[PDB]
Amino acid sequence: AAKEVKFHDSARERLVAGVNLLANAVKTTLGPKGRNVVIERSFGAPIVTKDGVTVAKEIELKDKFENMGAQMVKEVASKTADVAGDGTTTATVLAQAIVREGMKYVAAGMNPMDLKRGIDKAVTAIVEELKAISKPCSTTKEIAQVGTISANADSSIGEIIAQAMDKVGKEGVITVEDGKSLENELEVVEGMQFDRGYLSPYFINNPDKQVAVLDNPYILLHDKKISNIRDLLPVLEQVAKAGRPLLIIAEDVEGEALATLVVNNLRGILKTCAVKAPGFGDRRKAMLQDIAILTGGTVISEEVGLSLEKATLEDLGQAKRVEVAKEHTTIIDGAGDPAKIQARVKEIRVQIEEATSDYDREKLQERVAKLAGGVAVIKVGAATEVEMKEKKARVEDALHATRAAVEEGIVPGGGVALLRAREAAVAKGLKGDNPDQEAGIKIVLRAVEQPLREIVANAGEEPSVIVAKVLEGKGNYGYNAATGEFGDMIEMGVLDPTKVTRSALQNAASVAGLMLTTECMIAEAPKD
Amino acid sequence: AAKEVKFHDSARERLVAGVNLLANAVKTTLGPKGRNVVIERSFGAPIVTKDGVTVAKEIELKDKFENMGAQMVKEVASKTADVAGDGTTTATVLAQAIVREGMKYVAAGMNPMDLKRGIDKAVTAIVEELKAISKPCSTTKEIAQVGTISANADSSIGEIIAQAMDKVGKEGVITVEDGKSLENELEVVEGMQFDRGYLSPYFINNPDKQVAVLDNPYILLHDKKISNIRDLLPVLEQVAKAGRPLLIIAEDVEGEALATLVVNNLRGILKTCAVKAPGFGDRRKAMLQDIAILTGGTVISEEVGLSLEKATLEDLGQAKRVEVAKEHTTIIDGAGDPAKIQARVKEIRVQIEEATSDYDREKLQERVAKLAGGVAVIKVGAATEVEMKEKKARVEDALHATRAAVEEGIVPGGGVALLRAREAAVAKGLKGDNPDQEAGIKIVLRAVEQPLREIVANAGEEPSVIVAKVLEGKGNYGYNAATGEFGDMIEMGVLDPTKVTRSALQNAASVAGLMLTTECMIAEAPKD
Amino acid sequence: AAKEVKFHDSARERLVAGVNLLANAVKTTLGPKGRNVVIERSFGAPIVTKDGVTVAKEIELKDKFENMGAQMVKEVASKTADVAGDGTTTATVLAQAIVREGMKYVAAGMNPMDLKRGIDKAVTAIVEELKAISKPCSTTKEIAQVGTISANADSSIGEIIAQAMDKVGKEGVITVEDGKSLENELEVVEGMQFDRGYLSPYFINNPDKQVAVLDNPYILLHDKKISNIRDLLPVLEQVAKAGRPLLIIAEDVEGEALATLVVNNLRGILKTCAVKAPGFGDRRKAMLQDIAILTGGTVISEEVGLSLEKATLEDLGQAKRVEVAKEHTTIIDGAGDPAKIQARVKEIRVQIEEATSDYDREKLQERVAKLAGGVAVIKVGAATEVEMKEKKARVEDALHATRAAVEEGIVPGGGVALLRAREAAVAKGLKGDNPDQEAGIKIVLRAVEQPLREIVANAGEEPSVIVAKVLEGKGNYGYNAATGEFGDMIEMGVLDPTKVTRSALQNAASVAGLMLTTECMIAEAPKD
Ligand SMILES: Nc1ncnc2c1ncn2[C@@H]1O[C@H](COP(=O)(O)OP(=O)(O)O)[C@@H](O)[C@H]1O
Ligand SMILES: Nc1ncnc2c1ncn2[C@@H]1O[C@H](COP(=O)(O)OP(=O)(O)O)[C@@H](O)[C@H]1O
Ligand SMILES: Nc1ncnc2c1ncn2[C@@H]1O[C@H](COP(=O)(O)OP(=O)(O)O)[C@@H](O)[C@H]1O
Ligand SMILES: [Mg+2]
Ligand SMILES: [Mg+2]
Ligand SMILES: [Mg+2]
Repeated sequence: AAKEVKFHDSARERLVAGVNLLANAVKTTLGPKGRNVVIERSFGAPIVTKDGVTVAKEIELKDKFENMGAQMVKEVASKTADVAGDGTTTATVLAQAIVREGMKYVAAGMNPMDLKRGIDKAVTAIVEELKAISKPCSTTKEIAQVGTISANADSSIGEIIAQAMDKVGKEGVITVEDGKSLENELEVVEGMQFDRGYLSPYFINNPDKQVAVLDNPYILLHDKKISNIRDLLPVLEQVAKAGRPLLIIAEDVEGEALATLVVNNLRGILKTCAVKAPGFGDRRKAMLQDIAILTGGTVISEEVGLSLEKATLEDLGQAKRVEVAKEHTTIIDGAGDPAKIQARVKEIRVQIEEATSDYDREKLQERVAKLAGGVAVIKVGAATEVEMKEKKARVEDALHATRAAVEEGIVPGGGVALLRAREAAVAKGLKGDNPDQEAGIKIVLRAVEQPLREIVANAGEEPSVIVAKVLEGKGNYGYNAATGEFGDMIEMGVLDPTKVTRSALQNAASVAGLMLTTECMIAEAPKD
Repeated sequence: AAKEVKFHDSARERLVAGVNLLANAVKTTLGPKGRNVVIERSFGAPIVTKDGVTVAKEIELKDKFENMGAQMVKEVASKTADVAGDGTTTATVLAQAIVREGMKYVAAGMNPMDLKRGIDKAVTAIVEELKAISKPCSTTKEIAQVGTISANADSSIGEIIAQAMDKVGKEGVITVEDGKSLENELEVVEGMQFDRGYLSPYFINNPDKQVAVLDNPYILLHDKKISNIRDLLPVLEQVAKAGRPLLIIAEDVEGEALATLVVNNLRGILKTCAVKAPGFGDRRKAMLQDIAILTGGTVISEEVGLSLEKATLEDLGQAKRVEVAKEHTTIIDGAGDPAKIQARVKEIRVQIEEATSDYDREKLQERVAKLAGGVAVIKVGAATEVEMKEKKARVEDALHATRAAVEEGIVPGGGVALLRAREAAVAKGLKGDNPDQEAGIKIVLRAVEQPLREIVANAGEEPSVIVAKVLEGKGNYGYNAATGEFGDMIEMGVLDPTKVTRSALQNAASVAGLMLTTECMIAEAPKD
Repeated sequence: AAKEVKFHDSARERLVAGVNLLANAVKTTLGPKGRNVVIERSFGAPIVTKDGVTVAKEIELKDKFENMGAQMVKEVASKTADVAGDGTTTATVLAQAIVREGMKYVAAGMNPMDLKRGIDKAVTAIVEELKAISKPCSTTKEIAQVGTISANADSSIGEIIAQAMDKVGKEGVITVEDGKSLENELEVVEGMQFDRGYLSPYFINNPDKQVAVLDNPYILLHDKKISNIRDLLPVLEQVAKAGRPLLIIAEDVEGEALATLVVNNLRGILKTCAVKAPGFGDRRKAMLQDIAILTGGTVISEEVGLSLEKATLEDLGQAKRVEVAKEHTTIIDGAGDPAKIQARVKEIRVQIEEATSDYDREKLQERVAKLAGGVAVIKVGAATEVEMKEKKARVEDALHATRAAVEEGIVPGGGVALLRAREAAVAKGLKGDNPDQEAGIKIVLRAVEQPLREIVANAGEEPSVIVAKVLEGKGNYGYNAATGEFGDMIEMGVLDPTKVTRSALQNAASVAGLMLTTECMIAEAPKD
């Protein structure tokens, strides 16, 4: 429809007002002494959150020109959440600091394109200094400290995450679900479990658990439905001769085939259990192949030339124990050759880099976890689901930060890392080509102080005095906003993932630099 | 509905007001010191653009009479983007200058139709002088300079585009897509790649990369589905005793045929791979014939008289090497006669001259690139999506300008080319048939100074002083707005494609000349 | 009532908007090619003026915050008109230039109080250089040129004013009144005339022109009413045997005294005339004393000790000729000694410095003109009243400028004087204490170019090109906007009073400097 066009300061003033409104709301949640933000939901039960990205995504302004500024800052938080899962409040605070400091130079008449080029030059220098300052996260104590800090000083969340990563290793998958009790509990699933139950209660061999337990069983992988007994009889006779139990993993076992199994179970002639093949579509085939590789067998399929009638014991997978519950079954550990298992894991991890869908690599990682790792479930305990949603966001934030810690390392928290990186970059000789680029560098140098300033401001102290004292110190020296005292940030456990710090600065600079270079602003005009 | 009618000056002022509003918004982005324009999107994430056509297309005015002026100037940039892909801001600036200068003569009682005839006469003379001033773009250094200027003084974009054109040649195709890293990367695909993967993972011969490499294989081109085995056996036997691998390019290979190929792969009897035929509809037939010509084979089809059962080794295509990945295969080098390949390329380029849809020659050029060239992919690296879109537009603009540079040549940039062409045209005796036509010539003579004036105005200097100094100079002498220094434009790297300059002037003159001849305007009346 | 308070840039943008609105209206009248402004009057007959002060005084804005800015610029023009009577448009233009240039430095974060201090420092230096450039106005040709320029290139007005100043000298008084003809006419009144007619038509001695001429008469000065014949008889008898006529200057001659004079005139016994004493209150006494000093007589008053009954011939004033018309009488030349006349003139000129009212010094100058000079009346000729008012304002401007020219000298016009003074001041080492004061100096250096820029802009040429050419010249070299050519401005007759140029700059700097220091604006809130 009709468009309203704003120029020069009338457009920048509207843009900055939208930037400030969104960032001020996100500001309140920053730091250990940051406070919660309540966001109304259409379906009732307002959410309480301390996450910057959650607050940013819910902000829309009636003024369309102000809304444009808010939408661009919302991009900073959204990108930081996507790439790091943490630091969205820090990224939003940094973006507002760059805009606030950059608009002073834009009003001073300097070329904003050179300011943006100077901003990029300074951010590149500071990010390189962050890499040098960063230290690897090797000890599980550091993992707990990183998780504790990112969970808003919750030691229980940090400890349970450190235990989860210890149990499932680096290749494991950790998820967060609602708990039933009031306390956090960690459930670790070892081996391969594909969450499929038996097709008949008569497969159960012990009533105290209602779980079909098979000791040293054969595993039959089939990619087609099984209904008649004629084709399944030849393999049944072989496993009957051996005496070992048989686990039939196929799309479905019904009619004569299912009936025959339950008869042999009741009379004790042959113990067996049947489960549905996990997953739908091609994912069902992929996990079926993984089970065959893990169990040392081959999936029987006419697409590969194998037939159920001609299937032999060598084509069947093996294990020492599998237990089938009402809705899940776990192969404790397959009998396949570990070299082939490692090769299969290598193939998936190579293909992981090519994954595009967000659910794609998530489902590919659980396959790797099922193969050569474990799956940990952290069940969050809370009295009410409004507290459960708040705690789950904190647990998920701590999981993202701890994952980023093992990837790129850790740096001192409380905004100290940006200050230390800034001083190193300046000492190295950071400079611009023209005075406008030098001003752009000075924008970033002042802006990196903002995360510490807003942390201190939320704590109720004077940001300028604290920042000056921190700059006087060297190394990991910093300010603990939780206790209001200075000290070695690493010793007091205030740790930040360097990936989160680097991502927050890079995302903030890219968007805030563009917002400095705006002269005209076009939005749809109001409906009178 | 009801129409409101405006006459004489009352109509012209409304028309000019719409011209000025659109052109002023586009003005802000002109030159190296031009600034960005933010346009709000309905779905959030406002776009930040420096392109004139992008800004112009989003401008609509509440006043319907002012909207006509905006709509008519808007399509000056639309036509310039269509034919050159660059210079849309220059075209919009030129169109406003002609309207502004022409309205003075219309208000002076001069015949606007003779003004339009004089404008056309002057533009024809200036365009001819642009051809004489233009110099061919031979060196790759000039290509980098042209790309750097069009990417808003970004040497990385200019250098990567120059490398891309060097690798793929004049007949190659270069595309721009999003990157995953923060840096621009160039991926060059040589030979023929048709972005289709294998039909079965068992075709993989090396698990390190999950790829299927066939060395000196036969290629079977089939335009019909393959499902049974009795037809594929005669050609499979012929492939078998030769020892070379076989690549089957058909619509689909399922059932018995797929199983037989998979079975022989595991047993090692005969190594082969099967891929789906690329393309849909008649386009699938076209590239299948191209593959047959490239590989020195014939597509087996009952529509031509060939049969799969009667297919022989001579009918099969050959290549030195082909690799089949999960989603694409690349024929490294076909065995076809280069004379036939050149003839095939000649036929397609003839069809290119006749293509009527935008995707028609685009796919036709892709076929030519697959045959006798290469496909280069520039992955733009940016931290956020908003910066990614802005960078991609700059890379696309630089690609269009470099293509225009090799097509028609280069001229000194910064509005110098129009000034030099104007002086040459005046010195050649440019005159009209009557004083009204002479005024139309004087409109264009003043208008061509506007691109330099607006570049200098955005740079903050005095346009009239700079223009006078530039006119005092000769040849490539000009003003560098980036550095604020006078000098040789070609030596300083400020290069412009002569096609972009010619297209901008011709499109601006055609529309702005018509706008001078308007005496009555008719629009739908407002709803009270 | 309730007050609305604005801060920072919101307050400044409203202040500047009011400044620009008033100055843009005044801009249109600047220079030889400036155009008229029509102002609505409540009682009909709109005034057409080219005066900056007249246009500025009529401008009031609905926005109270914008009105505050307009009221301060209106103050610049009012002060310039008060002290110089010309240069009000130049002062308004200079004030806007300082505000426009100074707002850029205020927006750059510089201290505006130091900007004001730098502005004052630069203006002091430039005014000093204006004194050196200024040359005295000693020739009547220069007076005509100064009057011609200030009358908007009207040679007739300049010539008639030059003639008027020649006739009445430097001590004379020139006034402007409406004329009955279509051409300007100059009426010079020599000697003492106090615009008082005879008391009876029988005093007329020649009916051709209805005037009463007395040759070598005695003058009787009386400060009290004369009604009875008894007191007037002793003096009347004394002048009877002398044979000379008698002029009686008293407040009133009525009753027996008036009748006796009429009877003696009719019978020819004693020729006489009687007039009212000019002026009211103490001004009547002062002018009566001046007449006595001029005529060499004494004022017969009981307040000094003299009595009408004891009045003698030596106490009576004398003159060689006096003529009494219906409403005025002129003493051709008094018989008093020049030494006492000059002493009386010196006393009044000393009192002139002490005058506290505008009419106070105006009437004092009239007394001095009556004593030792002349009174010239310029009757402006015009066809209509609207043209008469426009012409009268131009004549008053030329009168004010010519008076300023003889006081302080003349400088090259067209804004050249400010440019030459700026170059001399910079070459002399004009500098500030701190960089903020240096910026304040740079404000004035750019601002003094504005009068030439707006003169050229009204002429339709390019201001920046002309200014550069003028600056590259030296001395009186400048641009003639009337003829559009460069040359010696003194030779071409474009002259300006250095008092007008100095007053315009000083008044503009004082107000515009304060406007830069604005942070908060308090105005009455709208009444809703
Ligand atoms: N006890 C503490 N003392 C000082 N700083 C702390 C402390 N705990 C956390 N921080 C800092 O606060 C930041 C976490 O605030 P948070 O609201 O999580 O921001 P974000 O979600 O953007 O990471 C971290 O950068 C960390 O350095
Ligand atoms: N450093 C420079 N100095 C002077 N002129 C330049 C410089 N860089 C680019 N230009 C000029 O600016 C113009 C580029 O305008 P641009 O903002 O890209 O819009 P468009 O591409 O629509 O013309 C070109 O004509 C070029 O000649
Ligand atoms: N022929 C001319 N060429 C150039 N400048 C001129 C000419 N005539 C007048 N001027 C300049 O124009 C100014 C007069 O403009 P005017 O509207 O009278 O302004 P103001 O009333 O404020 O003095 C003078 O300063 C004079 O120097
Ligand atoms: Mg956090
Ligand atoms: Mg361009
Ligand atoms: Mg004047």
